[PDB]
Amino acid sequence: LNNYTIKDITRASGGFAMLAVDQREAMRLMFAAAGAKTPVADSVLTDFKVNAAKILSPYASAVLLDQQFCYRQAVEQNAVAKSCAMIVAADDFIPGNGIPVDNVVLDKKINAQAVKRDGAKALKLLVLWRSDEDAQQRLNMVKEFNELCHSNGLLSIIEPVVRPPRCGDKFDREQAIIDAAKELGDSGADLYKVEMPLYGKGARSDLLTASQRLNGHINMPWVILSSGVDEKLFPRAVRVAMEAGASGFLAGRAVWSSVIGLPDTELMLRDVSAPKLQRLGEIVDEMMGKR
Amino acid sequence: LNNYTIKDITRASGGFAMLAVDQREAMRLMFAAAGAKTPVADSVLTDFKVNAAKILSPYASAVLLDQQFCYRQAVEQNAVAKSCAMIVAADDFIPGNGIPVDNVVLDKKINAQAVKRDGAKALKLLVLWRSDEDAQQRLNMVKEFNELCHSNGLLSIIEPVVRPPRCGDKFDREQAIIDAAKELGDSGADLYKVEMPLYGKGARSDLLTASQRLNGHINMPWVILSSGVDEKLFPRAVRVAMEAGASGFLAGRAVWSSVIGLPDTELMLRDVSAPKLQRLGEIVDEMMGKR
Ligand SMILES: [Br-]
Ligand SMILES: [Br-]
Ligand SMILES: [Br-]
Ligand SMILES: [Br-]
Ligand SMILES: [Br-]
Ligand SMILES: [Br-]
Ligand SMILES: [Br-]
Ligand SMILES: [Br-]
Ligand SMILES: [Br-]
Ligand SMILES: [Br-]
Ligand SMILES: [Br-]
Ligand SMILES: [Br-]
Ligand SMILES: [Br-]
Ligand SMILES: [Br-]
Ligand SMILES: [Br-]
Ligand SMILES: [Br-]
Ligand SMILES: [Br-]
Ligand SMILES: [Br-]
Repeated sequence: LNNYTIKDITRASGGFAMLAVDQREAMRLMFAAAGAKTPVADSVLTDFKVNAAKILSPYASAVLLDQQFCYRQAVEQNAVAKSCAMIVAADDFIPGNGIPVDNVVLDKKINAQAVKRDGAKALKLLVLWRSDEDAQQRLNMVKEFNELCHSNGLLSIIEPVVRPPRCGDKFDREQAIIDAAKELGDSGADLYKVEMPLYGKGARSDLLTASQRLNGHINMPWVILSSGVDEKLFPRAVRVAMEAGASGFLAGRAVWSSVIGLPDTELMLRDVSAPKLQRLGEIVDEMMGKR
Repeated sequence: LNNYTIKDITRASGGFAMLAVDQREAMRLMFAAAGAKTPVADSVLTDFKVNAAKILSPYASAVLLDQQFCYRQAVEQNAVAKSCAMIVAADDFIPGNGIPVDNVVLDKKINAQAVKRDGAKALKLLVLWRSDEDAQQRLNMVKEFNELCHSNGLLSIIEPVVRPPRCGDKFDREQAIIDAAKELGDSGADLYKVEMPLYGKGARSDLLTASQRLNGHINMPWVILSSGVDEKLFPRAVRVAMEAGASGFLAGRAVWSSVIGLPDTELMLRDVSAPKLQRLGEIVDEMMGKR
């Protein structure tokens, strides 16, 4: 049957506490930047990816994985905890202008029937937002992606991400975030995954105001991602976001990026990354309690 | 009565999981370095100190405080958790050659009877170790300090800390650590608080060997401090130390130094520092279990 429910990727409290490890070339660069020998082999990425999944998934309500480096491997090695659900990335990242994801399309070599058969409950689509690029073209992609999910009994998660325009120098990140939300905040996906306004920096009140503003333009449950926010400021970001209407997080770097390049990865993941994710889940439970 | 027992500063498992917030001028400099406005007022130090104590002491088996900035205040405001015991610093730090603690003596304006009356269970003495300074002079100080404690029913904690020599350029930190231990590792204190060899860096086996070597020269329970060790590598340092004979930690910077200078201190202490201390206590419990 093609019945799907948001309940399958939330905690008992109804909040979202989810782990993202689907980063690709972006992770190879992190490993390079931490002083791992180059060129960094693919097996280093899948090793770290499946380790992160097995050590951290006990603490997440879902985990987001990519076919390219660790989807096969995680099911093979039953790396995902029983209590944690599985999101599969359905975006094909295209490099350009010297960055690894300059453009994004829907991944055609994704078999939602296969993936559903392996216990997946949801797919995710990154959507690059540019002020001088066609909004209708974005919306179409999201629509195609929503059907791919829903017709297969899967949830639909979109991730609008704000980039400067192709021709021009007018780029106000904050406004762009809000403009993307106006556009895509009611596109009929099941979940909106969004950047944190002001990088979670500054004063709590200015943040609450910005997160409130944002929440106004999202007509579906939403969560914040950690990219851009310092890991120390992310716990607060989640509190403010949820006080403003957000229902949780879907975070990666703020959980495990600090550990890249250090000796004894499994121990590092256990002693450094795990207490952070644990705390974050405690926090969402606390905020759902306040509703 | 002047009966004292190590059990009063350990967890149920018998391991030491202790919190140090007695840093003085050294902390003012941290606040300065994090971009707090200057000159940094004393009240900023006691504010942070008592906040750290009230938020973190629930997770520690003891907490080390200083008269200068927060001993009065912590008792006044019942800042120390019931389950956590109280160590009071009994060292008078003397600045020199451009550093805030160039030399250390026993603090004479310490009333052990007063302090015991407020529920204190132990005192701590930093001992600066220099290869070209008189060992007998150090030992004497420790002896005086041991009596001050024991005659008042208090435990005795010493903290030998390794410094380069006054005249000369021959300084091998690792050897110095071991030489200090040879000298002071059987001085009749109740606890030895020591720097981590190799800054907790490198390969696990090289560390285990160095920690084993060290343990050989300490004839009392010992614990490691976090100064010098990156906070991410401290959880491992504790595992290796205890696998080598150490019974726990007495750490500060690796718990709370990252949070200095950030907005919303009480929240930062709760969301960032607390999960780290919690983990560390979990780790000592795990290692005592292995004995
Ligand atoms: Br749960
Ligand atoms: Br590379
Ligand atoms: Br790995
Ligand atoms: Br859960
Ligand atoms: Br990129
Ligand atoms: Br814009
Ligand atoms: Br900030
Ligand atoms: Br709150
Ligand atoms: Br490991
Ligand atoms: Br305990
Ligand atoms: Br200052
Ligand atoms: Br404070
Ligand atoms: Br305890
Ligand atoms: Br100093
Ligand atoms: Br030496
Ligand atoms: Br290292
Ligand atoms: Br171990
Ligand atoms: Br606060």
